[PDB]
Formats: sequence, C-alpha cells, structure tokens
Amino acid sequence: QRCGSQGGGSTCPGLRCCSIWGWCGDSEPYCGRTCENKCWSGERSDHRCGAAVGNPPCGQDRCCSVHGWCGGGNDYCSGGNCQYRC
Repeated sequence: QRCGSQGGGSTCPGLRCCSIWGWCGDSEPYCGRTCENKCWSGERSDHRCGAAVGNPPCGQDRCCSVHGWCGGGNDYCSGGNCQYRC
C-alpha cells in the first residue's frame, strides 16, 4: 500500500519499509538503498524496538518481538511472539 512522501504520508501496515517511490514492502528495493522510512539500516544499536523507543525498524530477516527486541527466528518472528515486521 501507499506510504511516505510520494504516497500521502502514511506508515506501512506491520511497520514495514516505505520505498522512495511511496510503496510498502519487505525486500531490498523497499528496505535497502532505496528506502525512505522504517529501513533495515535503522535498527537501533541496542536492538530495542516497540512503542517505548518510538517503533523503530529491525534489520534484514529480523522482527520486533512482543518483548520489545529485534532478532531473527521463531522467538521474535512467529505469530504471538512477534509484534511487528513479522
């Protein structure tokens, strides 16, 4: 769906990446070099995520767990275990 500067100013569902073209997605064109917001490179050095730190993104193949940390695998990414970028 649409997002960001080219797409009305919105934030993507599931806090996914918004590309410079104003579309949401989870792959390189959206999240890498041509990303505008909630980009892979935007993960905090401390790996925290969630509402308390302003809903930052997580890196590639990482998700924000319900406990408030980015990481890879089932404990961060699977249903119930995951809050966004699942």
